Amino acid sequence: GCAPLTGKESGMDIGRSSTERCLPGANPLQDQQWYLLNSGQDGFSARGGIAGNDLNLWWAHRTGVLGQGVNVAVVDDGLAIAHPDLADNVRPGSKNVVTGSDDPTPTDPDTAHGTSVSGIIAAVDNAIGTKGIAPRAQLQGFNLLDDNSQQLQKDWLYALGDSNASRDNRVFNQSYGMSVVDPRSANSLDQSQLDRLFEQQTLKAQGAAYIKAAGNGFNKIAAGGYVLNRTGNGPKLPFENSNLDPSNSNFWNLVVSALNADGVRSSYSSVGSNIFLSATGGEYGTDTPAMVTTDLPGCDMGYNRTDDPSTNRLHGNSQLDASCDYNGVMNGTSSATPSTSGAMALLMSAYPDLSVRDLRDLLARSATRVDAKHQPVMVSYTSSTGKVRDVKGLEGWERNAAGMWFSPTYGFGLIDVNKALELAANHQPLPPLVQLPWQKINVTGSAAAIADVGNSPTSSTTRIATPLTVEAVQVMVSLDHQRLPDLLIELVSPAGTRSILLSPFNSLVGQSLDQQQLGFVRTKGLRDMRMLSNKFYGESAQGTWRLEVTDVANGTRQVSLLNRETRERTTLTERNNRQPGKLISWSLRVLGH
Ligand SMILES: [Ca+2]
Ligand SMILES: [Ca+2]
Ligand SMILES: [Ca+2]
Repeated sequence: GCAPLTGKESGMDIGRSSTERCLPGANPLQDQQWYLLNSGQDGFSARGGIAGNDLNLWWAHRTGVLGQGVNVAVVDDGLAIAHPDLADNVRPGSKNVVTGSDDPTPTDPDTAHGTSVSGIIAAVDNAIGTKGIAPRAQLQGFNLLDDNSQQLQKDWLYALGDSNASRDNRVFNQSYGMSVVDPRSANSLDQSQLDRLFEQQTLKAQGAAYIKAAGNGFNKIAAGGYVLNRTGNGPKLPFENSNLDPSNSNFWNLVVSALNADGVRSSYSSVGSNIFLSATGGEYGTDTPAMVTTDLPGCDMGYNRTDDPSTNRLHGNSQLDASCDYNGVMNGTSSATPSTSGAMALLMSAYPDLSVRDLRDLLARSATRVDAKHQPVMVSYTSSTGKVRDVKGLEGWERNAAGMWFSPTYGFGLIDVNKALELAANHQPLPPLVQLPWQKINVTGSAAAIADVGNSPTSSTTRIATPLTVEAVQVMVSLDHQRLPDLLIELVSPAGTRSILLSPFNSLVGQSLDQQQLGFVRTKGLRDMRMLSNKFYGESAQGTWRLEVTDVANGTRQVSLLNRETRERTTLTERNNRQPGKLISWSLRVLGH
């Protein structure tokens, strides 16, 4: 009841509420994949969301744009390559790094994450199960995250493009990330080696798009042998800012946040200045929709199996899924990532030979400005000189000096595949990427001081002399401070545009953790911590850029701890610094054209 379209219907409304909006196909579960097309259906959960909040890909599907000829790598916990709704799309070259074989299928029943990821991207278009976002894309799986994987550098390289088997993928799906309580540098040998690989693979003629989950730490993370979350008084700032995983600021990664079926940020989604776009991840599939996708086959394996019940109605279900080959509980930025990988494969199938940067440009300029009125999250405190200040800790939607709308929650906005394809038709390639040399400032004197609940930020500046249009900016920062989450770290462009690189009250509570279990503190502060902002996309680079750091808190905070080994619950107390912090150095790298 949804016919094929040609290229060439005049008067075609490609939008989210068009009368032409429908998905072709005979996949029995596709009408409960709200992420393909959101009609307010419940995804087998207790209730539906709001119609239109989806990837707006229906016109791609109707015109036969389906991911044909695009190779997607799923680097994850496994991939059941024989799955009845995946096998047709599996091409040769998967590697099981636990067994040595070509078959990354898991043998552990809980290891269903990568198979669920794969279905969102490329479940086969046929008369069973679901329909993938890009149902003619071809998959490989590399099970780097199986419980018994050693997660060896050699295998990460193999899976992310540095072997014969994987080099000719044009999309790398990384539904994974790191949570931390102490800051990390991005300069380790292993990290820089992967960054060199991602640079090579992105910028070459057959260029590959790396896609990366922002994290699911808005409220809780697991790190250091614990599950941690804040409790008590406090602003609604993410516990995990998306700039914390050092990998998320490497530029080559397109980092995505998760959106739910109501058209707002998924409760758990990490956010920050480095989010490029928002894509569909849902909630939990219990009370509200999550991602209907391919499960490990059988009722003894996967997220849909007898031993791991769910209130999602697809799971118990002899009528709709008698061999428990599908599930309704897949979620997370882990799901926003394949939603993005799928969108990217659709674009690449229509316009092969546009660069990754051009595809980013199209995705950014075509994104939907969802949740347009969400407010900034403010931090109020009495400053050191007696004045109450109320400053942004996280922005809402803001328009930069070049006219581009951006938010740390949604990036440039929710993916709109149909509109990206409309823009692509007459898109002129961007000029080649220019990566300006790093500019490092070594800060000295009384300008280094960061006062407790400062009345003004501590500022340090550097002038970019080169005319350039900005795409992204990277910063590295070094400072001393005895209670890191008190710090708000911002970057200001020559136009006066601001971007919060690190929101305060994040998960960097490890100094307090160390005091409690060791009796001393290992972390003095940030050391070459990398952050990235997309806020400045389109702006002129020439002029003075300003790093501004403020300590915005002198009150005590409590953090709840759950010991992962011993389910014992304890309480961590962050006590105020009581010696002023110190900026040591920072570096700026402008990436543009
Ligand atoms: Ca199917
Ligand atoms: Ca199953
Ligand atoms: Ca403080």
